[PDB]
Amino acid sequence: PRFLKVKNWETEVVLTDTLHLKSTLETGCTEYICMGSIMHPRPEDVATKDQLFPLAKEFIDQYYSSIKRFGSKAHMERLEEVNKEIDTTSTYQLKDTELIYGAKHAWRNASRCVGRIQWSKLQVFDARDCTTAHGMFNYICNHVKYATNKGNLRSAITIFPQRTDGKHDFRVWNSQLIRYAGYKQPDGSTLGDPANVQFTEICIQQGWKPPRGRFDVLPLLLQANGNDPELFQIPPELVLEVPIRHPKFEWFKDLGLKWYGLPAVSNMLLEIGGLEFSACPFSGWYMGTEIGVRDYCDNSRYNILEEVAKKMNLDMRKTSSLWKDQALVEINIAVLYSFQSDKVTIVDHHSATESFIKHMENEYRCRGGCPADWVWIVPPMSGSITPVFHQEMLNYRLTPSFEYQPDPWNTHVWK
Amino acid sequence: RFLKVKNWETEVVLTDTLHLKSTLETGCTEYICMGSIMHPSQHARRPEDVATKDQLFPLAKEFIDQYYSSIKRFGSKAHMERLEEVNKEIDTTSTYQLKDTELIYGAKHAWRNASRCVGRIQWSKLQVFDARDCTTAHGMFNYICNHVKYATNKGNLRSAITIFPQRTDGKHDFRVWNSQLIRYAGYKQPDGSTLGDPANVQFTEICIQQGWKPPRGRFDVLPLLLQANGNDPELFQIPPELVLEVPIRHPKFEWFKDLGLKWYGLPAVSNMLLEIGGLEFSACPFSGWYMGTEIGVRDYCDNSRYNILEEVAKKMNLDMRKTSSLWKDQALVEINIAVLYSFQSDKVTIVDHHSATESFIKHMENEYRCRGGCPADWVWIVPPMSGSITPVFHQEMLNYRLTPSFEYQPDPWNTHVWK
Ligand code: HEM
Ligand code: HEM
Ligand SMILES: CNCc1cc(-c2cc(C)cc(N)n2)cc(C(F)(F)F)c1
Ligand SMILES: CNCc1cc(-c2cc(C)cc(N)n2)cc(C(F)(F)F)c1
Ligand SMILES: C[C@H](O)[C@H](O)[C@H]1CNc2nc(N)[nH]c(=O)c2N1
Ligand SMILES: C[C@H](O)[C@H](O)[C@H]1CNc2nc(N)[nH]c(=O)c2N1
Ligand SMILES: [Zn+2]
Repeated sequence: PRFLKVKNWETEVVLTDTLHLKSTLETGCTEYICMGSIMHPRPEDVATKDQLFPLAKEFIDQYYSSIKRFGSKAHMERLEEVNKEIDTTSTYQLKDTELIYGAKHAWRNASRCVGRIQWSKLQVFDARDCTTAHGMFNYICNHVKYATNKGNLRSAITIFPQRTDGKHDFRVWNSQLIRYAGYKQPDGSTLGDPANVQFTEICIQQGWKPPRGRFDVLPLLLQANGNDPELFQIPPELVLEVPIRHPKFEWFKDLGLKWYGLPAVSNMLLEIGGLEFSACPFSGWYMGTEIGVRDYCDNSRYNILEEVAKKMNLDMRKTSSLWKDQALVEINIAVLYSFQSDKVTIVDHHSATESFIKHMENEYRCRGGCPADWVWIVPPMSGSITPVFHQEMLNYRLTPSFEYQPDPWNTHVWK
Repeated sequence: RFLKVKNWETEVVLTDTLHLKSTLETGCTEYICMGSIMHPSQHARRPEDVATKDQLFPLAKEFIDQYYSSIKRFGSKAHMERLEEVNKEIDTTSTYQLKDTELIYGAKHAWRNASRCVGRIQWSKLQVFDARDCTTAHGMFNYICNHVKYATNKGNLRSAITIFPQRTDGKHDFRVWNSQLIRYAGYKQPDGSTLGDPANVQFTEICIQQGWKPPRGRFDVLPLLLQANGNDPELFQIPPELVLEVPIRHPKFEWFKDLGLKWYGLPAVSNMLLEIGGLEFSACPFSGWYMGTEIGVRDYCDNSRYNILEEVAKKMNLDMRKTSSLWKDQALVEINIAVLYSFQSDKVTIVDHHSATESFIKHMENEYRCRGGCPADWVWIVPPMSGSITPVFHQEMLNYRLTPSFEYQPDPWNTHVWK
């Protein structure tokens, strides 16, 4: 249209979205069916010259508008300069300012991220000169060290060279920089994180010597210039971990639970002006429920509800005792208490969602909207006692963006 | 063209063709998703007031076709005569009348098609009370009382809908002004706070402004405000012996009962519009039984509702200085334990969000297997607490609009011209 309205049914606040008119890529929905809850709606899908020109123009135009230099001499020469590169080299190179701007705005545009109030405080590490897996390891270690900051976590991203022909991609094969291994046992059981069973097998196959324990930090599996990925052990002093204890339940520490302090997504693709940065690990800090609800309590994950409820002496014979709900809360209290006690940055789902509402309202004020994916923004527990549950949100895809990409081991041509 | 939904816990993939029969816009486009907009679309199947023939007949034909298709006629003698009967009726009244079988089919299928309803595994077990002979608010009150008594069934709740006369010209609407048949009053206090149910403050004020004598308590069952044939609405007190209530106590916290909380047993939505073959049934109160989280999470713990979280947390002796103590989450669980314990103790039908969502997954698989799909609104189906430890959270869903359907409609006091 030219205006869309979103209402908060708790506060009655109504905001007007004009920004959705600038959307240029599909949500997955059609006019007659909504695919809002679908999680994911060839490597040679590299953009041609003619495809790249308007994408580049759009981004450069966006960047020069953002800095109030639209139409300027430097805006027109940059456009001419980009077009020359696309003409001659079939691609182009972002200036450092553009790269920073692009990476920050991909975060700003990530409709599934509840932590976007921080988007403009992002530390961008330019790793576009990297050429080997050893180099990538170095950049990633410096990233982890900077981001962890002895527990006072700082959001950061490290951007490796962009895709060229799709045959020389840089990839972190890890889904996060720090995750725990998972081992399927012969008896069907799983040790460690079941989500990482296949990637653990890949590592072991590449030569990793697994400790075979419940909380083994995985090695990095790093791929530079489309070569076979190489294994690297993150220095253990760089991996900040928090042992999980409960403020009231003495026995909780006896579950032997711990988690890492630094959530660092490493398998997504950063798209800026048609350029595809296939390796761009970014990191922030945790919302407690990511660990306490999903990592610990998903049936497919560590799946500790039964253990915690047993220790809590809960009546587990029928679902209506809500024993799962009761143990879920205590687990999440323990995660928060533990990070806070160890002075490792964390945010609880109540603070995060309240902050996101403030962020959303500010984005509407200054930007004309804030794309938001309700299905992901609402925390995985206690949904409606958080303010975002009652917040209408419009979802739409702006670029620069973070995009999913196939797991590398499905498409990699081994040398 | 033919869409798959995956459950990320089980890796069960379902393949949806039923969406190809969807008629109305969701509100989304290829470029915007309105999945969390409460009312994303005003796309209606028929225009403002009484449709012309070329507007109403095609809708009628489509529903009659669907009904006779459903019973493995289609083109049968009775189907073709029905089309001519509907055709003649629209020619001579600008509307048409549903047979009892069509009405029952339509009501059950509007429920079957309600993408936001997690209870739909019961859809074909629906008692339909035909009230299309009703002419006055007194008659509506009589019909609603019978509905309430039948549906309540001394605590063994039974799904029911009562269907009053369809809209004719729009000036003669039958409306239940209550949003549910049984809700508690909300009172605006002189000191600015609110007593009772804040959602119902405005409707409570209409009732008082209509002559209702509020007892001014926290659990005052609202009177019925019934409108028949476009006339001014009339107040009626539901006989309290028909209004089953459950005192809320806790199986461990002996002090919980001293909070003086209760809730009613029967959720009976009464402000929605039932749409069948272009017919608009503007008064179609329907009821089932509660999912515990509707009372314990939304009714009791929404900020602009009863908001009893601090009260319960205080009794539980929780650290309420910061959020990260998760004191709201702890009290929230205890309230929902209490709600379930209270209803089950009093042998009043209720379902917890774990079993209700599990049944819905089973309903989805049934529907894909026999019907080629099942429209489902994830935003509404996932419960308001402990989302991801329920299976629906991990279930991709396709949302699309099938007819017959339940629709929202304006609150009649924004519309009604008094006399
Ligand atoms: C700084 C603190 C941050 C917090 C508390 C936070 C919180 C979250 C949470 C809870 C999720 C959902 C994760 C899940 O449920 O699996 C998420 C998703 C996401 N975050 Fe953030 N985040 C933060 C920082 C960042 C940063 C620094 C970036 C990028 C530079 C980022 C980009 C994203 C993206 C792209 C997604 C969703 C990916 C998708 O589309 O599925 N976030 N965030
Ligand atoms: C019998 C047990 C039933 C259960 C457990 C159940 C459960 C629910 C719940 C929890 C909701 C969401 C309500 C809210 O969050 O405010 C809902 C919505 C709904 N229910 Fe059911 N329900 C049942 C029966 C019925 C019946 C008998 C009908 C109609 C004949 C019906 C029609 C609907 C509709 C149309 C909606 C969505 C209304 C909208 O679009 O806003 N339900 N149901
Ligand atoms: C259970 N969390 C796993 C997970 C966590 C995060 C995430 C990312 C960042 C930067 C911060 C944070 N706090 N979380 C992002 C994703 C994904 F893949 F969706 F982007 C998944
Ligand atoms: C939070 N309760 C309010 C509410 C309850 C229900 C509802 C309806 C039925 C038949 C059963 C049930 N268990 N619930 C339906 C709605 C609405 F408006 F969406 F249709 C709202
Ligand atoms: C099927 C559904 O889309 C899927 O389970 C989603 C639900 N919402 C989510 N929300 C967040 N934050 N993270 C998730 O992984 C998911 N998974
Ligand atoms: C903004 C959002 O769509 C709105 O608050 C919805 C969210 N999901 C819901 N889900 C249910 N079951 N009931 C509701 O009232 C709502 N409210
Ligand atoms: Zn949509």
